[PDB]
Parts: sequence; structure tokens; C-alpha cells
Amino acid sequence: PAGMQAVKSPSEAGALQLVELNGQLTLAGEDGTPVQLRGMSTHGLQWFGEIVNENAFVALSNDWGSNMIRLAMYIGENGYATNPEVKDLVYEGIELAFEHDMYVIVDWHVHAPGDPRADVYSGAYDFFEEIADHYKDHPKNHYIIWELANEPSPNNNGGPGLTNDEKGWEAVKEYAEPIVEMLREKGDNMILVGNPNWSQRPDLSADNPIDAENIMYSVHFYTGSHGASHIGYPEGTPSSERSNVMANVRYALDNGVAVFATEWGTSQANGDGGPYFDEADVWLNFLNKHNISWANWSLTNKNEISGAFTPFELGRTDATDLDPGANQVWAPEELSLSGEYVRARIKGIEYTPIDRTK
Ligand SMILES: OC[C@H]1O[C@@H](O[C@H]2[C@H](O)[C@@H](O)[C@@H](O)O[C@@H]2CO)[C@H](O)[C@@H](O)[C@@H]1O
Repeated sequence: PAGMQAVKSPSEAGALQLVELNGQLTLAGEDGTPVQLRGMSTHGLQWFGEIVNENAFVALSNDWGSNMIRLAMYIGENGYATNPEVKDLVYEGIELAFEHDMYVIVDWHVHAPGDPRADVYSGAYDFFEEIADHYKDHPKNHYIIWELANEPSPNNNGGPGLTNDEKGWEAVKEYAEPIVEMLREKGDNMILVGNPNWSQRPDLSADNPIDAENIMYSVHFYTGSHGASHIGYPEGTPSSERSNVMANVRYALDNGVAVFATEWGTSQANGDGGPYFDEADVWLNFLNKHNISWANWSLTNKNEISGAFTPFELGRTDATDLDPGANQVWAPEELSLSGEYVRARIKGIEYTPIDRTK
């Protein structure tokens, strides 16, 4: 629709890069003009991997208008560390994104535990090395975006967590510099790096960034929990006071790094409540105004507020099939409240929700 000129497909935009625009670093296509990516995140491929199918990726690219998709490969929580076969879905997903003209974020979904250096995540370097080797001479290699650690956090379920401060950021930096260097040996593909407190801290990254090209830093927000703000931190505010996630994004951009909202949801961060649509409006107007790409959480029919698809609810609904079939569209009532809203926001169309009574 109108105002969608920056939301270009990879066939048009080509290799991504960061350019200075208004004294801030922003995502751009090959020709230097700003590019913004909008799309969806899978839930963990070990639980809801059936979304990686032909008709669903066609639906998300054409009917929903997405020019990007994110593949969330958990490692702990029965992901890649214990079932290696989840990696097969990352490959299949890249192949379909290639085919249906979407950039694809390969996400090493650090989560439980929250320290990316934990033993359970020891396969990270080899994982990224393997995938990058497979695709380095492919003509569509530039479609791939690497995301090295979903959410550095204090989560200690399955190993150590991290602190919300410089020590925490230095732990992530320590983890990522080897992998960045090896990935830069294989190509120039964008690398998105998470940061403390469930990637709410791009501002810490701005204060001590990785010395490499095409590195962007994550922000993750859930509109039921992370309140919008218009006052940026005063010049010289120490990191100890930087608690507001929106102001943390403004600080990162104002202090010279680029940002990518690699995961956001319409619920509270505790997974549910809402959806919170007037605040998601304020947040997406903020992202869109500042050319920050975004991926919404998530492509599941699980019965949780952030889930994009209608769940099974005994008295009222059957769960939407994660393959939409040959028509390659999911009908409006097969989308949950969140899914229906996010599809309209990815498309850039007016939000006109169906009456869920009838
Ligand atoms: O249903 C699959 C698993 O879900 C896990 O909860 C997820 C939640 O659904 C997501 O929104 C995100 O918050 O991550 C959560 C935890 O990783 C749940 O913890 C597991 O027990 C389920 O098997």
C-alpha cells in the first residue's frame, strides 16, 4: 500500500549494508537507499517446525507481504543440543525463503540459559560455520542474515545467566567476536547481535561495539510490558539508569550503532495478557519512522496471546493448520487477534479486524 517503498524484497534490494543517514547508521540495500524488513518469527523449530512448508512461506511472502522470515532454532529446551535434526528445518526454511523471495534470519535462539557462552551452546561456532559454508557461493547467499544469540539474559535454566550491565554486554561480546570474524571470512552478510536483559540493551552495545562491518544490535520488546517513551536519555546518562527499552533504542541510534528488532510481541513479556494493540501502534510507528526492521513472535497455533494462529479451544475452535493449503492464504478467522493485526502491519494495510462473535 502507500508508504511501503522501503519494504523491498531481496530480489530488488540485493546485498544489505549499513549507511549513515541523518548521522545514524541504518539498513540499506545494495544501492544505498534505506531498506526495512518486516516479517514473522517461527516459534521454536523443535515444537512448531511444521510452519516450514511451501504454502505457508508463499502465504507469508505474498498474502502477508513479508520480505523477511526468522527461523528460531532453540538449542536447549529440547532443541539443537539434544535433537540435532531441528537443523534440517533451518536448511529447508532458507531454501523456501530463497525461493519465495524473503530475507532469512538464521537465529541461534539463546534463551534458557541466558549466558551464550554456556556449555549447552558449545556448538554455536560450528553451527554458523557449517551453514555459512553451505551457502557462501550460492547466488542468493546475500538473503541470509545471521543472528548469533537471541536473548542474553539472567535466565539460569540449564546453565549460567548474565547480568544487566557492562559485564553482561562484555560476555556477549566475548562470545560473538570469534563467530563474527569467521563469518566475515565467509561473507558480508548482516550479523545481528543480542545483548543483556533479553536483548533490551542495544545501548550497552553502542558504548562498546564489535569492531566489524555490518553488525546490528537487537532490541526485543513486548507491548504489554515495555512502555513507549518520547524522552531520550539526557546527554551523559550512565548505563545504570537506562531501563526503558524504547529510550535504549534511541540511545543506540544516537550513539552510532544500527538496531534490529529481531523479536517483538503484542502480549506482555510473560507471554500473555492483551493483545496490547494501541501500544503496538505506538511502537511500530516508532520502528517504521526510524527504519528499524522487525520480526513478530510468533508463527504458532499454541494457545497463547502472542501466537499468530487460532488455537484449539474445546468449546469454540480447532487449531489452524500451519500449512494453509493450495490456496496459500489463511482465512481471517484462522488468524488469532495478534496474527490478524500483525499481518495488517506487515502488509501496511488498514487494520480492519473481523467480529469474532459473528
Ligand atoms: O509449547 C512448546 C513449549 O513452549 C514453551 O514456552 C515458550 C512460549 O510458548 C514462547 O512464547 C516463548 O516465550 O518461549 C517459551 C519458553 O521457551 C514452554 O516453556 C515449553 O514447556 C513448551 O514445551
